[PDB]
Amino acid sequence: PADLEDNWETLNDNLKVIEKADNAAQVKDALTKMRAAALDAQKATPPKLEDKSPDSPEMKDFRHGFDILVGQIDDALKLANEGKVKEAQAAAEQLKTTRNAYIQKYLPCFRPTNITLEERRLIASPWFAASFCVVGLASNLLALSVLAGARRSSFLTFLCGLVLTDFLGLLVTGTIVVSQHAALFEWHAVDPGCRLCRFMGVVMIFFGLSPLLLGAAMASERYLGITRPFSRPAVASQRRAWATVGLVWAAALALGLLPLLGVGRYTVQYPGSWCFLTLGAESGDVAFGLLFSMLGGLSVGLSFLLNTVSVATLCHVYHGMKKYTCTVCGYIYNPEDGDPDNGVNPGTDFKDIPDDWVCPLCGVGKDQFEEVEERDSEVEMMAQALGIMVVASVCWLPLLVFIAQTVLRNPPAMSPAGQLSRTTEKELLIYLRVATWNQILDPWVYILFRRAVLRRLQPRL
Ligand SMILES: CC(C)CCC[C@@H](C)[C@H]1CC[C@H]2[C@@H]3CC=C4C[C@@H](O)CC[C@]4(C)[C@H]3CC[C@]12C
Ligand SMILES: O=C(O)Cc1ccc(CCNS(=O)(=O)c2ccc(Cl)cc2)cc1
Ligand SMILES: [Zn+2]
Repeated sequence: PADLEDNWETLNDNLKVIEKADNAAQVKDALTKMRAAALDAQKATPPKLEDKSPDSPEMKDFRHGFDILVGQIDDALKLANEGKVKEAQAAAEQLKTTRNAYIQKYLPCFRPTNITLEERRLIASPWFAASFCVVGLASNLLALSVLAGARRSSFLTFLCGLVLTDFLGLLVTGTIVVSQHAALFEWHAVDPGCRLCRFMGVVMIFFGLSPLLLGAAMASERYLGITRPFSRPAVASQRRAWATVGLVWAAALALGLLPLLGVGRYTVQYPGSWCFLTLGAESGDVAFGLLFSMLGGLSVGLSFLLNTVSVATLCHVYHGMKKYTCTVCGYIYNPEDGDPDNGVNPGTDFKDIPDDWVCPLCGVGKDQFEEVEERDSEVEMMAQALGIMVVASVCWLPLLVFIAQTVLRNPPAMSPAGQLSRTTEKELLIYLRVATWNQILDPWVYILFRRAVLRRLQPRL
């Protein structure tokens, strides 16, 4: 037999034929192509009903729908065999409604749900979703506005990338989500099929992982720029940074593309306003769930590890005697310590060390040593990098942990039909709603964590 989705397409392809067709020959043939697909789809076992036996009332209630669809196809096929062109055109038109009730709800991306029509009505809020979305977009546009005045840094390139990623994220997902709330989570209304749902899943993983990986990219710019000599050859550094952003996006799209390649699955999630990786126990669902959570988690982890070391370096260096770093191995010459093993007792100013003194780490001369200059720009960026890091810690980590736990749950978290408890269905929505805040708060870390803001909003205290 053929996949329910393949038959679903056949039924649409032919429904579109009958619509534009002018004679009963084309109409009859398109309806003949329909009937076999409906008969084929009846032999199929939807994923939504994997745990049911064929004898099951849930299973025969499914097969009866195809009896009804075939019944209508035959009712229209009788009219096409009558030569009644306009009549057969109309009888096949009502099949659009019929296919939604008997095929569309069993399509792959549709997991089972015990959410009543009543629950959907009150949960449906397009105007609030729109409001939140607009707030998110405005914020991001505001960050880019501020960025436009400020900027050439490798840091700022990633910050721009992260603000731009957040904006498109809120705009593309927001639009889907608002439409769903406007359509009371009835997918067929917006787009019949699993295509929009699958697109939404890829978009979710893309805009999920991207702000996390770019957050980690920023933590690495700070780490290298602070630990290694503060040599900022912009244009090159900005190219290296935009290229990294592009790789970050490519890697984030490539992972969002895995459920399409059969590693994982995109299915509609409670309340029905969005799609995501399926939180199942299936080998793929586990591999993809952990891949996503491990990557986001490691991104936030690595961001913490690096940032603490960069702050540790900024605090040690931006305090005390005039430190000079080796521009070959980064060795920070601390007058405070000296090099007593090489006759430079503690308290020796760099200006007081002889030429016949070499770097105790790499061995290069005093000529290859640069003065460590205190820059408020380095402080401003370190603050924004920590701010971005804390935002991701607070918003993303709960969801990332939740995903990995759900996927690794001792008694399976998901039923064989693909159903989740309404507590886990709610937990995920709450955890996702939290993650949404990272895309709203990242532009504000840039807007607020600035030396000019500190200055203009100083006499408040
Ligand atoms: C130009 C370079 C950098 C590569 C980017 C190509 C992008 C835009 C393309 C290539 C393959 C595309 C995907 C192919 C298949 C599907 C399945 C469909 O149900 C929803 C959209 C979705 C998810 C597409 C989204 C966009 C996509 C990821
Ligand atoms: O309230 C609802 O109806 C449920 C719901 C809320 C918000 C969205 C999309 C939020 N967009 S986002 O902040 O860019 C984002 C967030 C997480 C990821 Cl993994 C990727 C992108 C979807 C569904
Ligand atoms: Zn050195």
